[PDB]
Amino acid sequence: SSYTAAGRNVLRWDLSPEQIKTRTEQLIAQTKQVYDTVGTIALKEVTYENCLQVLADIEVTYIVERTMLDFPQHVSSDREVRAASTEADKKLSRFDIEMSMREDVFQRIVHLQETCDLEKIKPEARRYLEKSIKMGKRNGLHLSEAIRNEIKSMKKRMSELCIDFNKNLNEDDTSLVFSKAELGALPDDFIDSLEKTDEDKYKVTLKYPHYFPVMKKCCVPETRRKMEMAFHTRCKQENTAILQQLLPLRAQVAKLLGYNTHADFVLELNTAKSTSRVAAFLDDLSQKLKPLGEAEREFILSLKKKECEERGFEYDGKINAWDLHYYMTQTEELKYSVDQESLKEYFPIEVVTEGLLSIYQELLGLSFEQVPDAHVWNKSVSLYTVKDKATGEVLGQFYLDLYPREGKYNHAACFGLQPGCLLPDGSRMMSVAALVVNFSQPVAGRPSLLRHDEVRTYFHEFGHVMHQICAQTDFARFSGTNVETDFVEVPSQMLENWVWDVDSLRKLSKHYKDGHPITDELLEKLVASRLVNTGLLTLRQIVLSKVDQSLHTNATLDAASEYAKYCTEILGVAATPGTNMPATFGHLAGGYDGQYYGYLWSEVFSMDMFHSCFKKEGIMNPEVGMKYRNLILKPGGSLDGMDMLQNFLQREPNQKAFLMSRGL
Ligand SMILES: C[C@H](NC(=O)N[C@H]1[C@H]2C[C@@H]3C[C@@H](C[C@H]1C3)C2)C(=O)N1CC[C@H](c2ccccc2Cl)N1c1ccccc1F
Ligand SMILES: [Zn+2]
Repeated sequence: SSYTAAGRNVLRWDLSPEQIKTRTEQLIAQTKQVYDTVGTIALKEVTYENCLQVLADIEVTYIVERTMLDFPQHVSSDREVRAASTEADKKLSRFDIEMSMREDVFQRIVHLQETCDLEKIKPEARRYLEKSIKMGKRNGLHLSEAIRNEIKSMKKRMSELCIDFNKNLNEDDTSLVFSKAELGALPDDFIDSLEKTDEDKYKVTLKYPHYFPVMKKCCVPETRRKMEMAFHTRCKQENTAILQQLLPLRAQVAKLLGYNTHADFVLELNTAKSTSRVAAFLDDLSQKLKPLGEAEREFILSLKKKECEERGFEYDGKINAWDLHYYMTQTEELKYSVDQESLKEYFPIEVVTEGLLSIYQELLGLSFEQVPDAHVWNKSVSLYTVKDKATGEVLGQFYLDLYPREGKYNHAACFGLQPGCLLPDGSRMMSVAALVVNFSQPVAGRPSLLRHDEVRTYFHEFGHVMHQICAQTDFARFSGTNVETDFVEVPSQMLENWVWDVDSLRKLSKHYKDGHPITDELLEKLVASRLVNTGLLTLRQIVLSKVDQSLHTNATLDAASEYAKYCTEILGVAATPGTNMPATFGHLAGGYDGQYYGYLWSEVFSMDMFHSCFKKEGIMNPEVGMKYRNLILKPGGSLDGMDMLQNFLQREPNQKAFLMSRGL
């Protein structure tokens, strides 16, 4: 029955470190047997059934069992359990590298593609075939046993380099000391939170919750100059030496695999296809954003002439790198004047939850229902069952993990826990997602309360949840959010547009003391502040995108001298002499190198689908809402991103609604 939820979630969240250890050993041994069975099938004897189907069946089985093993490390309250889960994940990733080089299994399905008729199977089954083979050729399984052994060795070193790149940055404990006057305009809240030293000064570390208040609030420009120099010289000379190995290594592995650059290797699985497509996209957007950034630099500079005159400071006549977050925060509090704290009194969390669940149910045609006596990894976690309003089909379930505790993931995320694919016995699996965020912890005084940028995160992360749950595919590889990486953030960013709508904000806002709405003047101050500092904030995302694209196109360039080049040519705010920002850029050694363009790439598509389709036909209209559910969310990764796009807009998308978003 695809019309109940009973029996369909049996994920266990109370596993002991011993249970995790042994389930990990048993899953590796059992999955290996299937690979082993396939790889010794005579080529005369292979079928769709005994190669491609047994591979898909073990892939679903692998994914679900893995979730019980690698997810406790992110949400559990027992440290011994989070540690078994971290070790399981390491041991299971060791197993995946091993499986990625199984040429015996790769040879069996190349043969199947060679013989069997491609037009007597399902289009998605054809896709599972073609992309499993493309997978093995992107690992070089079709190549000789000699460069493969060398490619294997080269990749194990990239792994070491990437580990050490971030381990360096995380083991850093660089601090400056300051006085109460050298920390001007910073709140008593922030300064009471700081340690004091033996010469009775205030210790400010270089970590994110210390660095960013100071750069945004401190009225002493020399304190800002010192903190920015320290911030962008973190692991300066040792992470430069890692990039000098890692980036040419990516160029070399890619050329062995038949790709010109590492960026080309990455982009093949993306909707932007090529490096020149990305390059022109990024270049023709800075030419677009140029006079808007010329206007913003002009205004910020005049704020600085004003300020230095009043405070008794010298005026150099530039916006330095340690001056930008300061006067952008002034711009936010001078032009647009939204108190982001008297506004947070209007968003209590019972109300935001209830009216976010209201919007999506009405828009997509769904029915959410909380599970009573629910198995959970924590007491504070809820469970909802998701139905289709018309049929009563149970599509899936989402957990809501809202509040911060020790051991918990401290970023916002949607974890897919179960794929909405087919099961080996012909049946359908229920989708299971987890919304994991850290909204401000409830204290016995008032209700827990949300800032507007927290409502924006709630909404962003719930469209991932709906993408995961509404998706229905035949194979687990295409299930849920498993689309292109420059497309994963379209269903998320598109629904952020709702928290910038007047009518919709009223469904979320209710003062926690009576229940009188936000007034009209405040609601209008709000949605007018959508494009504060847009130019200089968007030009700085392009700088980082041009940087990520450059180091994976020409690996013979100084990373710091490229960052300097883009900072002055695109941003208009110069990189500081002596700094090395790319040596602190954790994305280059995170999993998404060559992929930074894809968050501006994805905004254009969601701006098009919102302005040309939703804003036009009514943004709560359940006919655009069902067409969005069916032609974007439902097919998952079983169709291409630009095809799902054109089935909806009924045309190739353009940047017009994106330029009209920013106001150009
Ligand atoms: C890196 C690894 N690559 C291959 O296994 N490549 C083979 C070789 C190269 C091509 C062709 C053939 C199948 C696949 C793709 C051999 C991989 O993707 N793994 C590791 C086991 C699991 C899996 C993948 C595919 C089918 C079944 C399973 Cl259990 N899968 C996996 C791991 C973590 C999460 C989700 C997953 F799905
Ligand atoms: Zn996201």
